Parts: sequence; structure tokens; C-alpha cells
Amino acid sequence: MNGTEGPNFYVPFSNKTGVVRSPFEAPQYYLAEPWQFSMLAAYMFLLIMLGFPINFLTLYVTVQHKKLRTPLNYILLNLAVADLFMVFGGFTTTLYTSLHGYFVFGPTGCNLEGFFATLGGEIALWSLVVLAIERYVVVCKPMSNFRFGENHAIMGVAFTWVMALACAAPPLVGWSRYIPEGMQCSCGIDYYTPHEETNNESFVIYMFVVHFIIPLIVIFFCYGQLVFTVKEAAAQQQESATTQKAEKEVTRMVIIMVIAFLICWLPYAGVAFYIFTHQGSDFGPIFMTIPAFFAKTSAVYNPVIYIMMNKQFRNCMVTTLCCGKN
Amino acid sequence: MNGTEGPNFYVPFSNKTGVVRSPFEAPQYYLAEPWQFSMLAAYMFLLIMLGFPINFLTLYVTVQHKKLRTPLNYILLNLAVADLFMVFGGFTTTLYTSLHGYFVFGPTGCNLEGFFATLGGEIALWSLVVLAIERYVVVCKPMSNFRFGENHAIMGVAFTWVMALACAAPPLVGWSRYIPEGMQCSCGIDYYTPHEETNNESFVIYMFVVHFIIPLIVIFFCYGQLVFTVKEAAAQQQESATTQKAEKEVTRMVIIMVIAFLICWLPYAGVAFYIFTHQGSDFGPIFMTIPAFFAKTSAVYNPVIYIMMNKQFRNCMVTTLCCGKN
Ligand SMILES: *[C@@H]1O[C@H](CO)[C@@H](O[C@@H]2O[C@H](CO)[C@@H](O[C@@H]3O[C@H](CO)[C@@H](O)[C@H](O[C@@H]4O[C@H](CO)[C@@H](O)[C@H](O)[C@@H]4O)[C@@H]3O)[C@H](O)[C@H]2NC(C)=O)[C@H](O)[C@H]1NC(C)=O
Ligand SMILES: *[C@@H]1O[C@H](CO)[C@@H](O[C@@H]2O[C@H](CO)[C@@H](O[C@@H]3O[C@H](CO)[C@@H](O)[C@H](O[C@@H]4O[C@H](CO)[C@@H](O)[C@H](O)[C@@H]4O)[C@@H]3O)[C@H](O)[C@H]2NC(C)=O)[C@H](O)[C@H]1NC(C)=O
Ligand SMILES: *[C@@H]1O[C@H](CO)[C@@H](O[C@@H]2O[C@H](CO)[C@@H](O)[C@H](O)[C@H]2NC(C)=O)[C@H](O)[C@H]1NC(C)=O
Ligand SMILES: *[C@@H]1O[C@H](CO)[C@@H](O[C@@H]2O[C@H](CO)[C@@H](O)[C@H](O)[C@H]2NC(C)=O)[C@H](O)[C@H]1NC(C)=O
Ligand SMILES: CCCCCCCCO[C@@H]1[C@@H](O)[C@H](O)[C@@H](CO)O[C@H]1O
Ligand SMILES: CCCCCCCCO[C@@H]1[C@@H](O)[C@H](O)[C@@H](CO)O[C@H]1O
Ligand SMILES: CCCCCCCCO[C@@H]1[C@@H](O)[C@H](O)[C@@H](CO)O[C@H]1O
Ligand SMILES: CCCCCCCCO[C@@H]1[C@@H](O)[C@H](O)[C@@H](CO)O[C@H]1O
Ligand SMILES: CCCCCCCCO[C@@H]1[C@@H](O)[C@H](O)[C@H](CO)O[C@H]1O
Ligand SMILES: *C(=O)CCCCCCCCCCCCCCC
Ligand SMILES: *C(=O)CCCCCCCCCCCCCCC
Repeated sequence: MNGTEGPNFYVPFSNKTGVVRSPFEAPQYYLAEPWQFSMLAAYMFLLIMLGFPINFLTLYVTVQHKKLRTPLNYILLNLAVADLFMVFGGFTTTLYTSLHGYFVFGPTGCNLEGFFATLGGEIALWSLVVLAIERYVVVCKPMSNFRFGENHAIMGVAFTWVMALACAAPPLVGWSRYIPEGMQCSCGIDYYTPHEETNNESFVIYMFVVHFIIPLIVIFFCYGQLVFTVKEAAAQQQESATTQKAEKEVTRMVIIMVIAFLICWLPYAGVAFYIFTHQGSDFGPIFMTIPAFFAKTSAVYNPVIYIMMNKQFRNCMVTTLCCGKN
Repeated sequence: MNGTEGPNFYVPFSNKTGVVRSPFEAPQYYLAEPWQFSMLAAYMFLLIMLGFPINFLTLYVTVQHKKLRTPLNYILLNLAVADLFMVFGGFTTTLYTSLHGYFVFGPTGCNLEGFFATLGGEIALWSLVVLAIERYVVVCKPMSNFRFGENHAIMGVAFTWVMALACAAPPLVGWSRYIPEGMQCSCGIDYYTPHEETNNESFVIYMFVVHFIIPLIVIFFCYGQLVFTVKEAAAQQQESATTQKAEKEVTRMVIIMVIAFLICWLPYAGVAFYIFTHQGSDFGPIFMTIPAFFAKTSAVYNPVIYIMMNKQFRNCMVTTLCCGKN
């Protein structure tokens, strides 16, 4: 056996040598060199120094530039908020713990951090999903006489919140659980311990099916159609140089978006399904943190992709940062 | 006394408790907590993750886009290269070094690192100076029948190399010295030890005068004139919105450039001149590390300012990064 189990945790290292300590009570320098904890920190620091300004600037610029304030932009605001939760609930906490070498805030800290950290990543996720439903809806016009507006934009955000609660909340109250992962400095869902008094199994399938497969299907279908509709319309207006250009652009973007959504969750889900099929073969603390690296670094690239890459917002950003105009 | 001397170094901590060890042989965790060392690393990691791509992209995109390859841009290429020397000669080695807690490469490692780190920052600075001489020369047209071209462009680059050798070289062979600074992880010129078998004094004056004042004076004069000339021409052509716009814009930049230049060296020279006046009053390992922060972080902002900020290169960058077109 490659792990050593505690009542609130699973350190992925073997206590045959008796050196394993609780991830809530003492440094874990036996499962990773302290220089590696330093890099854990360097990484969290990078995520903050980029993530905060990128996601903050986004809210701030909307507050200043009124054309950015469409109902169809609401969900992108939602995205930046959720990215911020990821920063202040997850990244900073981890910065602080990595530098101690273990999770210095104990079980409740574990829950708090784990909750807000997954709440964020999940709102962000379903934001990307809602965005597509919305875009599809307004472009493919799947409804007789329908005009997307504020009320819709809203329900959409609320939906984003209800999904994420249906994901982060249950561990707190009996279904699955939160525990330190990988190097034990940050806390997340436990998808690698047949912990029965909590049904970690039914939950991971639930998580897999409802919070990965579905989102992935919905996204692909919506953007799939949207690209169809657009290429179908263009083909019918080949005399319009601009339209052909808009068509090219839209496609390139959908591709970038889908590839991005994959690069961010596939890894997490690949590891999960693997483990679920490969019962508790020692998974390096380091290895456990690869599904996590990809997902977390999204809080910087999502905003770059879905916001920074829009001639409009981009224009405002300039004005704002440049003391008024330019 | 707050220091402790050694044949090749000066630890800014007092050996009254006998805990001070050489910065070439053991961690300095008595003059800074380890997490602060980690944080040093975090910062070096940020400098690299931003500094390398920004400066590399700049070379790569030139190689790809014919328009950027004009003789007035040569010096901006020089700038990127200098920046890279800073990133590899300095930043990477400090990443490695900081995670050990001391300068694990010893004396001549000290000299090597010190040399390339200095060579970098200096070539960069004089690059900035030359750029102003050049822009002033073509815009203010101070000469009878002159046309700036390749030859000149080059003179300029050669010139930045000679000025930088004239600054990084001497400390290798008698004049001043290199030694671990601040937290003892990086090596730099010794401008805070009356070390006399090396005339640390005269060299600091020579540095203050010839590698700060002069640059300062040239830059202000050159851009002063340029802004003058441009504002004079516009006043004589108020008929043309474009012109008023260019004028407004040229000025904004010149300000930004000058302010940028100050933010980068004033602190270094502010601390220098002070110590030259305030004899070995204990400057913590931290204190002395701020003149270095402002300078080092320039390897990132210089390129954003002097390169990223021109709509042209910016366009190429897009094309390049976007796999050919867009
Ligand atoms: C990884 O493996 C380690 C070795 O098995 C283990 O560490 C040991 O944990 C036990 C407690 O469960 C420690 O027991 C204490 O021993 C010291 C004396 O050396 C005392 O502080 C104390 O003695 C007392 O004994 C009394 C009568 O039995 C008892 O009533 C008192 O409450 C008190 O316990 C303990 O007996 C032992 O020292 C630890 N050894 C080492 C090497 O640290 C780790 O817990 C294990 N890691 C995990 C994650 O479980
Ligand atoms: C900060 O302050 C520390 C205390 O002053 C100082 O550390 C001492 O450094 C000296 C060497 O200059 C060490 O001397 C050795 O002592 C040990 C035994 O305790 C032996 O390794 C060795 O014994 C012998 O001594 C004889 C010389 O008279 C002779 O037989 C051999 O040469 C052999 O060395 C040394 O004497 C001393 O142990 C150190 N103690 C501590 C606390 O480290 C640091 O150098 C100082 N840092 C500075 C000033 O740079
Ligand atoms: C401890 O680690 C090893 C992996 O290195 C695990 O050993 C595996 O055992 C299963 C038997 O069910 C085999 O399928 C694998 O081939 C074994 N791996 C090796 C080394 O060949 C072991 O499972 C781990 N301990 C546990 C189960 O916690
Ligand atoms: C170590 O620190 C002390 C005090 O910090 C230094 O003495 C200072 O000397 C100045 C000017 O001579 C006095 O005005 C102050 O009383 C001292 N500093 C302060 C702020 O109180 C002393 O010189 C230091 N040791 C060394 C290496 O010189
Ligand atoms: C750690 C010993 C001091 C020298 C460090 C040189 C870099 C080592 O680099 C590797 C890491 O990349 C790898 O992640 C771990 C296994 O998790 O093993 C280390 O030796
Ligand atoms: C961004 C700022 C983060 C600050 C992190 C501080 C971590 C300090 O962590 C140390 C322990 O690792 C050390 O062993 C004990 C000494 O008993 O003291 C603590 O403060
Ligand atoms: C997967 C959900 C949306 C992804 C759909 C993208 C399909 C790309 O569609 C491709 C275009 O990318 C390509 O430019 C032309 C050229 O012949 O051929 C199309 O079929
Ligand atoms: C990525 C850059 C690699 C840096 C690796 C840092 C190696 C420092 O590793 C040191 C050892 O060299 C030292 O012997 C012990 C003291 O008990 O402490 C360790 O942390
Ligand atoms: C790069 C290393 C510096 C990191 C930021 C410093 C935070 C300041 O906070 C610490 C204090 O807690 C410590 O007691 C002393 C203060 O005198 O050193 C400072 O750096
Ligand atoms: C053209 O549109 C194709 C490229 C544009 C896609 C956006 C790529 C930028 C992503 C930045 C993510 C940085 C995160 C840090 C991890 C390396
Ligand atoms: C409009 O242009 C007014 C603002 C001027 C823009 C110049 C500021 C760019 C700063 C980038 C440097 C960031 C350094 C990061 C620290 C490591």
C-alpha cells in the first residue's frame, strides 16, 4: 500500500518508515522536496499576479464603458467573478499553505477552501456552457418568436449558481468529502478513495456524468450548430467579402473555445476515470497535481480567450488603463 | 556593527551570535526567513514567465515580418537581446540559487552571473539612450544633409556594447568587484563597501556620473527637443486633425518613456548616493533588494512600452501567434 490514511485525509505516501504526519499538523517535506513546495508557490503567485488584474480589469472596464453592458455580456461578467473566487478562495490560500509545507488551516479550513475553490471553477465552467446555449439560441434562432434579453441573461446566471452549488455543497454535508490533495497544500473533492461512509463512488460518477459529459455534449452541439448556420448562410452570400471573413473568424473562435474547454477538463476527467478503474495504485502527490494545474490555470486563459480577444472590450481596456483616452 | 566580512563578500548581518555563514557555503536563513526566499524565487519565476516570451516573441516576429526590419528598429532588437541576458544570466540563476538559500556557484560563479546580469541591464539602458539620440537626430534633423541608415543603426548597437563592457568588465579585473548582494542569492557590483584594494569609491562615482547622469541628461535633452519640434510643427498646421493627434500622441509616449526610465534607475542611484553618504549603517538584506526590484522588473516593462505599444509590431505579433493569419 502506497498511502497512509488519517481520519480526515489521505497522504499519498507510505508510513512504513513512520515519517508520515497529518497534512493538517506538520510539513510534508517527505513526499516532496521543500524546493518543490517553493515552486508550488511560484505557480500560485503567477496565477494571482495574472489572474487578479486580468479578471478585475474586466469588471472595472464594464463599469466604465456602457456598450459593454449587454445582457449577452452578463455571463462573461459572471465568469470573471468566478475566476476571482478561484484566486482569493484557492490560489492565495495555497500560496500561504505551500510556504508552510502543509494545510495550516485544518479540517474546517479544508472545507472552506475546498468549497469556494470548487464553487469558482464550477461557476466558471457552467458559465462557458450557458454562454454557448445563449449564443446558439440567438444565432440559430431555434424558437418561433423569441428575443433574448435581460431576464433571460439573469436566469442564465442563476442557473450557473445552482449547478455549482449542486456540485460543491454536497461534500460539506455527507456526499463525498473534501481533503488535502497532491502535496496536501490545497483541498479538493475526494475522487481517489473508496471512502464508503460518504459514497465517493456514486458522487464521482455523478460528477463525471452531470458536470463533465453533459457540459461537453451541450457545448459541442450548440457551437456545432452555430458554425453550421454561419457557414450555411455565408455560402449563400459569397459575393460579400466581409461575410466570408466573419464566417472564418467565428469558426476559428469556436475551435479555440472548444479546444480550450477540453484542455481544461479532459485531463481532470481522464485521471478520475482512470483511478475509478485503477483502485488506489500509488499516485505521486506530484502526479495528482496535473489534473489540477490544467484546470486552475484556466482562470487566466479563459478571460484572455472569451474577453481579451474582442476588439470591443479590448478598445475600452485601452481607454481605461490609459488615464481616460487613446 | 551590522555586517560581517569575509574575504570575498559582505553579509549584511552581525556575527555576534556566531551564526553567520559564507554566502558561498550555507543557507542564509538567519537574515531572511525561508518563505521570503521562496518569495524571491516566485518573483524570479514571474520575471522569467513574462520576460522570456515577451523578449523572444520580439525577435521571432521580426524574423517573420519584413516591415519590422528597418534600421531604426535595430536598437529595439538590441534591447530584447539585452533583456534576454538579464533573464538567463540573472533571473534563472537566481531562481536556482534562491531555492538553495545561498549562492551555490561560488566566487567565480558570482563573477560570471554578476557580469552577464550587469552586461544585460547596461546594454539595455544604453540602448534606450541611443534610441533617443536616433529619434532626435531624424526628427530634429540637427545636421546639414544627413540620412540615418544601416551603418549608423549599427554604430549605435556597437556603441551600447562598448559602454556596457566599460561598466561590467572593470569589476572583473580590479576596479570595484562583484559579490552577493541583499539576500546573498544574486551577485552585483559592490557599491556599499569602502573596499579599497579595489577603489570601490571612485568606481561608484564613475558609475553615478557616466552611467546615470549622462544617460539622464542625453535622454531629457533629446526627447525635450523632439517634443518641442513636434509641438512647433503642429502649431503651424492646426488645420489637420491627424497632426494634432500625432503630436498629442508623441508627447504621451515621451512622458511614459522618461517616467519609465526614472522608475528604473532613480531608485538604484538613490540608494547608491545615500550609502556613499551613509557609511555602513545597517541596510537589511531586504532594503538593498528594492533598488534591484525596480531595475530587474524592467526586462518586462521596457518591451511592453518600447515595442508592444506600437500598433505595427502588435499586428505582426497577432499574425505570427495566430498561425499565419488573422
Ligand atoms: C506514521 O507512523 C508513525 C509511527 O507509527 C506514527 O507516529 C507515532 O504516533 C504515535 C501515536 O499514535 C506516537 O505515540 C506516542 O509516543 C510518544 C513516546 O515516544 C509519546 O508522546 C506518547 O506516549 C504516550 O503513551 C501513553 C500510554 O500508551 C498514552 O496514553 C499517551 O497518550 C501517549 O501516547 C505516544 O504514545 C509515536 O510516538 C509516533 N511515532 C513517531 C515516529 O512519530 C504516525 O502517527 C503515523 N502517521 C499517521 C499519518 O498516522
Ligand atoms: C561567525 O562566527 C563563528 C564563530 O566565531 C565562526 O565559526 C567558527 O569558525 C572557526 C574557523 O575559523 C571554527 O574553528 C574550528 O573549530 C572546530 C571545532 O569546534 C574544528 O572544526 C576546528 O578545530 C581545529 O582548530 C585548530 C586551529 O586553531 C586546528 O586544530 C585546526 O585548524 C582545526 O580547525 C576549527 O578550530 C569554529 O568551529 C566555528 N564555530 C562556529 C560556531 O561555526 C564563523 O566563521 C563566523 N563567520 C564568519 C566570521 O565569516
Ligand atoms: C502500491 O504501489 C503499487 C504500484 O507501484 C501497487 O502494486 C500494484 O498492484 C496491483 C494489484 O492489484 C497490480 O495490478 C499492479 O501491477 C501493481 N503495481 C506494480 C508495482 O506492478 C499497489 O497496488 C499499491 N498499493 C495499494 C494497492 O494501495
Ligand atoms: C549598525 O547600526 C548602527 C545603528 O543602526 C549604526 O550606527 C548608526 O550611525 C549613525 C551615524 O553615524 C547614527 O546616527 C545612528 O545612531 C546609528 N543608526 C541609527 C539609525 O541609529 C552602525 O554604524 C551599524 N554598524 C556598522 C556596520 O557601522
Ligand atoms: C532534489 C535533489 C537536489 C537536486 C535537484 C535537481 C532537480 C531534480 O529534478 C527532479 C524533479 O523534476 C522531479 O519532479 C523529482 C521527483 O518528483 O525528482 C527530482 O530529482
Ligand atoms: C505571502 C506571505 C506568506 C507567509 C508565509 C509564512 C510561513 C511561515 O512558516 C513558518 C514555519 O514553516 C516555521 O517552521 C515556523 C517556525 O517555528 O514558523 C512559521 O511561521
Ligand atoms: C466542434 C464544434 C464546433 C467545431 C466545428 C469546426 C469545424 C471546422 O469546419 C471546417 C473549417 O474549419 C475549414 O475552414 C473549412 C475549410 O474547408 O472546412 C470546414 O468544414
Ligand atoms: C529547480 C531548482 C532546483 C533547486 C534544488 C534545491 C536543492 C537544495 O536541497 C537542500 C540540500 O542540498 C541540503 O543538503 C538540505 C539540508 O539538509 O536541504 C535541502 O533542501
Ligand atoms: C523577497 C523577500 C521579501 C518578501 C516581502 C517582505 C515582507 C516583509 O515582512 C517581513 C517581516 O515579517 C520580517 O520580520 C522582516 C521585517 O523587518 O522582514 C520582512 O520582509
Ligand atoms: C489566435 O486566435 C490563436 C491563438 C489565440 C488563443 C489564445 C491563446 C492565449 C492563451 C493564454 C493562456 C496563458 C495561461 C498561462 C499558461 C501557460
Ligand atoms: C496608456 O498607455 C497609459 C499607460 C501606459 C502603459 C505602460 C505600462 C506598461 C507596464 C507593463 C510592465 C509590467 C511590469 C510587471 C511587473 C513584474
